[PDB]
Amino acid sequence: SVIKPDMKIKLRMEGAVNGHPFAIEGVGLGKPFEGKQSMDLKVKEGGPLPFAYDILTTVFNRVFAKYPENIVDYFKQSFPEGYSWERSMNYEDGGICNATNDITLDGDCYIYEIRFDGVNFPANGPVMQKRTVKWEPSTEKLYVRDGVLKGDVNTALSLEGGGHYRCDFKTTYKAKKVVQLPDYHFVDHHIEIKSHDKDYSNVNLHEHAEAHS
Repeated sequence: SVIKPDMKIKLRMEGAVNGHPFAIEGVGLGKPFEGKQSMDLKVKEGGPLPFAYDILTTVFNRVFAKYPENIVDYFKQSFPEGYSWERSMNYEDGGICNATNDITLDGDCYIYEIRFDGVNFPANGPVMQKRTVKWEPSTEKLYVRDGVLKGDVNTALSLEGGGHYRCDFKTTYKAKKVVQLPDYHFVDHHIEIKSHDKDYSNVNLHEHAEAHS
């Protein structure tokens, strides 16, 4: 173990959605063994954001996830040197977002470098009209294909009058160090925005996650 029970987070995301650039910075902390984390986020450029903040939240580290005895923890074992991931997020109306995160460690602080690019969100859909309410709880499936750890999530956002908006994620995780193939498993997620100001310039975000099979 290189991993304390309390650990800090620092991050920067640069990105664009339908060609509008922005940048967000964040600081948080979590409990990697409990699978819990919370963070405060600040829009530094491009604010106030003209799209639903929820498209960002799953992009703002599977180190924060209660793994039992039973299963190889690929993420705790990647450190100190860390790991990166890539994700495409395909929404049901054709909106597509690509993101990457590079995760290093300095002391007890995880450092994230994030890029986030979304296109083809329609002007009258729920993202550009800010009609999303929250992501539902979800289950990620992790498995190995040709020597790389993958994770699929088929989930949906809840919409303001009732209704859901589907999104399928495909993530590829890449340790920078030979670590174990884990065996096929799941992680359950619950992400929530606990508070925010009026225009989402300031946001407080929480996640809790546990692995199982």
